[PDB]
Amino acid sequence: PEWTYPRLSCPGSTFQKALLISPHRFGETKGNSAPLIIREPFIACGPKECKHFALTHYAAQPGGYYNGTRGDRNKLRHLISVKLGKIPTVENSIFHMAAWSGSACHDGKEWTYIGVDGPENNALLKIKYGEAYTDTYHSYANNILRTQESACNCIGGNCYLMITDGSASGISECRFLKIREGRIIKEIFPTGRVKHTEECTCGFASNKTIECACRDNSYTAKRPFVKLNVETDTAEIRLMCTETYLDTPRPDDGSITGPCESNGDKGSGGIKGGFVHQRMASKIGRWYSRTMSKTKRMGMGLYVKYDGDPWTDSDALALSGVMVSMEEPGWYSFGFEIKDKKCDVPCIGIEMVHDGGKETWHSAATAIYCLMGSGQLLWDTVTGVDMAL
Amino acid sequence: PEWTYPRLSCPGSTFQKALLISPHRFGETKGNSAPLIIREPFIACGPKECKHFALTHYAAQPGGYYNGTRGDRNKLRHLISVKLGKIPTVENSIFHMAAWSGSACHDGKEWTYIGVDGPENNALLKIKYGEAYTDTYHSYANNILRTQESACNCIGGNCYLMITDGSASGISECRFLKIREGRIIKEIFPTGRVKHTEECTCGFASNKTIECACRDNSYTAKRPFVKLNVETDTAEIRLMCTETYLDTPRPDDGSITGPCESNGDKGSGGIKGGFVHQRMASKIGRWYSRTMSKTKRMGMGLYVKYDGDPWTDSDALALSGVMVSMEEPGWYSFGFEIKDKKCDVPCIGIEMVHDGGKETWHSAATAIYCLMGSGQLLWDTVTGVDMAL
Amino acid sequence: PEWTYPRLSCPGSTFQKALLISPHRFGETKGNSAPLIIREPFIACGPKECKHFALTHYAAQPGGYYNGTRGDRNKLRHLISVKLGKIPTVENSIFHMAAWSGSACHDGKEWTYIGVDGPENNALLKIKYGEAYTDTYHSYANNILRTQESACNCIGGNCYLMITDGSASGISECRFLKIREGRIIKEIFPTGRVKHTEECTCGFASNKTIECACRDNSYTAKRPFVKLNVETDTAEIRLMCTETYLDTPRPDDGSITGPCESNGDKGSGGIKGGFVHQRMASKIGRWYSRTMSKTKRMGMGLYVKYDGDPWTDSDALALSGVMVSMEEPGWYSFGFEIKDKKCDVPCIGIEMVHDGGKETWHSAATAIYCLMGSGQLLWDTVTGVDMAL
Amino acid sequence: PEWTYPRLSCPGSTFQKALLISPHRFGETKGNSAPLIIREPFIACGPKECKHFALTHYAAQPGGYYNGTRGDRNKLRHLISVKLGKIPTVENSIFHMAAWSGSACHDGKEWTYIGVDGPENNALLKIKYGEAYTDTYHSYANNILRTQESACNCIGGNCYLMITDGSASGISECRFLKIREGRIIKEIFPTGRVKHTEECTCGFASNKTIECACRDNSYTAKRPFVKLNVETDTAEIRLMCTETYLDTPRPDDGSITGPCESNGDKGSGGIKGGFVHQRMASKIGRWYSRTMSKTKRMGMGLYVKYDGDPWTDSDALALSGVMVSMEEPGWYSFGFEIKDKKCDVPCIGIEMVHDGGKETWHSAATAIYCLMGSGQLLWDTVTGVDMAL
Ligand SMILES: *[C@@H]1O[C@H](CO)[C@@H](O)[C@H](O)[C@H]1NC(C)=O
Ligand SMILES: *[C@@H]1O[C@H](CO)[C@@H](O)[C@H](O)[C@H]1NC(C)=O
Ligand SMILES: *[C@@H]1O[C@H](CO)[C@@H](O)[C@H](O)[C@H]1NC(C)=O
Ligand SMILES: *[C@@H]1O[C@H](CO)[C@@H](O)[C@H](O)[C@H]1NC(C)=O
Ligand SMILES: [Ca+2]
Ligand SMILES: [Ca+2]
Ligand SMILES: [Ca+2]
Ligand SMILES: [Ca+2]
Ligand SMILES: [Y+3]
Ligand SMILES: [Y+3]
Ligand SMILES: [Y+3]
Ligand SMILES: [Y+3]
Ligand SMILES: [Y+3]
Repeated sequence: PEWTYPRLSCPGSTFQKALLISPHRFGETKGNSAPLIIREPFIACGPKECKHFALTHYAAQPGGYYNGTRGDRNKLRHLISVKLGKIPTVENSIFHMAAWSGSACHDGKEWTYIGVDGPENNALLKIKYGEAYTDTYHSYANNILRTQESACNCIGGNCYLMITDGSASGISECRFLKIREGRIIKEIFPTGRVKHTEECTCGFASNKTIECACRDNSYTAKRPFVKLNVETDTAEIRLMCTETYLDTPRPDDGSITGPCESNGDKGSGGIKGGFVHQRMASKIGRWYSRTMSKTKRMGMGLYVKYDGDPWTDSDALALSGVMVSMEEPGWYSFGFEIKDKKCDVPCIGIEMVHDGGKETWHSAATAIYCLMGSGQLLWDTVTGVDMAL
Repeated sequence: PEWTYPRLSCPGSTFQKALLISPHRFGETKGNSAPLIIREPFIACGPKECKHFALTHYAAQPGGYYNGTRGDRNKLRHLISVKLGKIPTVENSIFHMAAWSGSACHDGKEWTYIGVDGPENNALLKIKYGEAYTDTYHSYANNILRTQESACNCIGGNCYLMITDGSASGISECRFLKIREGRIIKEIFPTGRVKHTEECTCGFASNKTIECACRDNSYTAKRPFVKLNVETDTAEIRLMCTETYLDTPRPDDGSITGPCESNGDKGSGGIKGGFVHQRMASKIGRWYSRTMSKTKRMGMGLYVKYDGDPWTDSDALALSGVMVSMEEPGWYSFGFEIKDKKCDVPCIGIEMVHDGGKETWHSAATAIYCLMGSGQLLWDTVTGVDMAL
Repeated sequence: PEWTYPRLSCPGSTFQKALLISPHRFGETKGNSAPLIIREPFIACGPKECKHFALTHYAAQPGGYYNGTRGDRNKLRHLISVKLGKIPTVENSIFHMAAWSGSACHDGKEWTYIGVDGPENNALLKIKYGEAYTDTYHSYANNILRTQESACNCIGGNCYLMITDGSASGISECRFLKIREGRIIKEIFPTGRVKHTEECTCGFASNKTIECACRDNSYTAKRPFVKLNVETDTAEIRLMCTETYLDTPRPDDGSITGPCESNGDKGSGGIKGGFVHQRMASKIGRWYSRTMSKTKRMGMGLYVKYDGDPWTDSDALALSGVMVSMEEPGWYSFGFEIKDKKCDVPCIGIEMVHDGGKETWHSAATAIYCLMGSGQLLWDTVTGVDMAL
Repeated sequence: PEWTYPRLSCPGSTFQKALLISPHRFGETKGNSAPLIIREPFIACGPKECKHFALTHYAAQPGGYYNGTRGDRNKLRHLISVKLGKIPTVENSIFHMAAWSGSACHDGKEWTYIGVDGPENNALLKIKYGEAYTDTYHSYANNILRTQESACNCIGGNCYLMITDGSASGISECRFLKIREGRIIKEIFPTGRVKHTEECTCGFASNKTIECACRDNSYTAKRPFVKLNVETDTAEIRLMCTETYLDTPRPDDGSITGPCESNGDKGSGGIKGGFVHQRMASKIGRWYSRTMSKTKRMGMGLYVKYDGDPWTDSDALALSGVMVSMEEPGWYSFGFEIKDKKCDVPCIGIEMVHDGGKETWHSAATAIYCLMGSGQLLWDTVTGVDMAL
């Protein structure tokens, strides 16, 4: 086996409903299954397999450990995975390491697993390469050291990963780690609009550039947009200029007055958002997703723009389709690529959280849309889960 | 690994009971298992493995999602599989894709998975090659685009698949797709009697010809019989002439007056029926199954004719044995071949549906009969399932 | 991979308790497991793996299908397996074929699976090679065609298998099938004392000879002893002369008066008995097992003799150790060999049946003893199962 | 594949929390899982996999077999394993052999499994190489022959194992076994302070030397410290001189007056302790763990000293971090090494026993800490298990 590189995307001009992983369709009291209580799912693929990752509360449904599953950080939280297609139950899952913030990616040769745990003021990112724990990175702003919640990205053996640290309501200057065979070989300090960046969804724009659509939880409903040149190891961040603001909450499309760099209103709070590249010979496609509600984590719409510069383009993103109706939960979303024999398949995954408050269990299904064929997006996704059962 | 081709069948002059997959033997309230609620099972084999496929309602027994399991189409329906031999439970199964109509086949190098989902009036057939979503095909008659419910058929890398679209009670003109490494490279418009063809059970008559025994749900109890030439990529459909009408419902054997092409009576309604080839040096054997009841989906009998032309032969099919008695349910049936070291084993599988109406769960077992040795077919298959438990 | 052959046995002079497979330790109502209800377990090893085989009633514990589990023949009975070491549950097991009498063996390249089902008066032996059903053999005495209930024996690709047919209370003249790559290539008609022979436990004495210790269910408590020359394909049978009669029921040791060939008393009824070879350079060891009780299926003792001729030697077998106490069930026993890097390890497995009558479930654990090291057999095996739970 | 050897340890100056295996998070009555009841867990790694071993009472939670799970020795006890990461349930686990004292290790080519069973006064150690039972060793002091409860240690094909035998309250003179491909090829009689040594946690100090930190259950709270030279096959035992006494129970640090060899007080009783090597070019790190309580099996601290001689060094061990708080159970602890591509990762595993006395179930979680990165140990480990559920 050799190092993997991003290839030209497979043919197609539209996404379609691919797969639903809804493990709590089997968590009824009347049932005999043990789906794990999880959140922050993401997917990462290598040359033969895709892995469905999530962070678990180390508790199952049905079970006696529902209390505390709405929180994110605790000493029980672990990064888990199944082969994509398998239901993430107790027995099907594999536990990688203790983590309440994760990431993972395959470099052509081996899996890299990323897991942050530790106290709020001094958290720790841990790196696992296959079975071995290989490196760590330390909290630098002493306020919840955090990572992508989606796949990291490997090229020629070098895997790039966004980390962040800082107040959820204030400054969180992200950084990028260059990781090779489980070990950090460079720290990359981005320049530009670095005020607040977290939960970057990153992918390859080419063999030269990794691009991320990120979350600003404090200041803007515009997504910070990272451009990382992997040849010079330099990163730059500016807000997406598009009137189609991708964060939730958000104000009305186009209502933020001023040039591209204006913040301005409804900026506090946020959501991780899906983003994936369609690489063609002389054209680049950028696919994004955002909730159907402006304020709530309800529904999910898929958007697209071809070519241009996301930093300077005020033009609206074209609405491609409704992946999750307004009646269904649409929480975190993420991008990932499936590796076909000769080309790469861009896909958007959606976390669809089962939320009934703190007095009951709190977990998530995963819906997957992929680029396939031509036409328009045809069907939405439902979890089918009644939380009373 | 290289492309696969049909071969001479293994020696044998009779089918025998091979294996029952009855997952609901373990779905009691008093038990601790989670057999999936499924229907439309089928089996497809490659050079080392046979996968048992089905369409699931994403629901288990015991469980609290029985309502809507008598229906076929919904947003939750998925194409699943296990290694043949394994019980298709929640954990054992793998979820390939959302689909309420399915098919799959191995081409010698990789699995092609087929799955139709979407709305009634604009459904979508989706193709997966291994892990990658690779192609789609669109609804052409806008009335439930549908596919085989059994294995597609690959030769030298080219996999042929029957798709149909149109009214269940009127016109459904089927088409064939030629699929290579997950992408459609040719549409094949059949000629002849094309009024209504669905749920074709296809198989290789030789390296030149694919033949299918299909379902007319509207006009006839004779099965439409496809002959696809894979070298010229041309298909032709005519009704089976035999007096031994294979559909359910059906009138008495030989009661349809007129020449081969006559419809005539008890044609509305239908059932997918099993069909497999026994290829010998200078002789062909065609094996078929039909319900033991003329009107109801009860029982399953195995029939055989050697040589001749199914389009013009009015001779009765030889009754070979009773695979499922009149007291046991006999729903869909399908053909498949197991790959032995140097030769191919023809098999008929039978969906035995557990039907207690819409007020309880609705699922199936799968009975398997294969060509083996000489003599006569000796034993029938029962599910052993009590639906009150 | 190449054909396998019997090798010199691994060093050792005593058997010891190796492993207990007791699945119903997890079948409590208070539990969350699904151990399968089985009987007639046996084990067969290839160059890398040992598979634990049994015949299941297609039912679990806890479950609602206990009625009929004391019977042996029914339309639900299947041959199952797990990797030795795994608990045979619903999900862990693989179902090979319908069978109420079984056998299996590895030839160096692939598994041969053997399964008899069908009606009493016309039963059918079915052969599976890997995934393909390959051959059948027909009932020749029309009264429960039957087979070993233990591993068959392969050499140079030729697998030898005992089959029998005939009354349980009168004549059952056994035959041997030579099977190659799933297909029968010779029938071997044994000569000699052929009155009644069933459930042969067979093993290699050398590269030239297969020897079996069998059950006479009608006439004698002496075990018929087969000697099959695999080079000339000839088989001979005579009763074991030893005063240590191995069948249950049986009279007192040495109480049968007359020369080697005398029957005489308590001959009706019987049990399958364990038998395995310890092959040394200039010496052979024969290991056998028999119940501790003379009349009941309670207890299991291990016995040994070196060299000599089992047909003419009246000398008592040396008692080696008590594998199962009088207080524990001791039902069927069998021989098998584990494949070490350069040598073979002889082992005796014991079926320990949980018998509460017909009004409850009826299944079995498996105890394994193997040759290992020097000294004397040290510890007995209990199932630890309380049938009320 | 070729024989494995200890290598330079991976870069790192601190241990961090790596992974919790807490199978009883799933054993609620309201739950649908079957975690095995186990104790004495330990981990051993080969070049591609780590296996998490334990000794089971052949019982699950929930279950009806809780009575007797506080004891150690019985006829049901077995050595089991899962891939490290997987929850050790009835279905996930594999049963290696009957054993109420265990060990295991990988030699670069195959797994060696060690398991002691038998009666108190004549126990038997059993060796399994892959699937084959290969050798045994006999009781020499006739009072509970016993082994490591942690991984044995292989170099160039030779695997070294500590065995002991004798009163738990008096003399237990340990021996070492040199095991090659599952067969004992040398007995090694240690010299020196040999009064009482058991449950050695062993590791490679270098390619020349294996060092062990052991338990004296009778005379001292100092750990007997073995140094085995693998080239000459000689062993020597002396008590650890450090004032930081590692056993539990124990008096205050440095309260044992006298030279290094002095016993003196609170010596009766004890606990197996963790111990692993950090091998660097011209420096050795020795990592140890002891309970946080002096008297009770509560908490677990990690300690470290670099260089020097454990036999003569009276200096306090540096407190590195608190892996398990005083409020959480801290029972047996053990050392193991994970194999990275070019170096070895030292790790400490901690058995966290759920103890509610003999009137309920008795089992354990496993906490893992590994060397990763720089700084200081950051977070403790809780089981999260409520034993009423
Ligand atoms: C990226 O680089 C590799 C070789 O370095 C090449 O094979 C591949 O086609 C390139 N990817 C794109 C998108 O051009
Ligand atoms: C089909 O063709 C392949 C080569 O093209 C050949 O090996 C095979 O035997 C042929 N099949 C039949 C049924 O003759
Ligand atoms: C049996 O035959 C093969 C060669 O045919 C040989 O390698 C093996 O050692 C022989 N077995 C015995 C028991 O001598
Ligand atoms: C131990 O020995 C082997 C070769 O004998 C060598 O490859 C390895 O690096 C040595 N280990 C250490 C720790 O020096
Ligand atoms: Ca925001
Ligand atoms: Ca019809
Ligand atoms: Ca008898
Ligand atoms: Ca002590
Ligand atoms: Y959060
Ligand atoms: Y339908
Ligand atoms: Y019987
Ligand atoms: Y103990
Ligand atoms: Y399971």
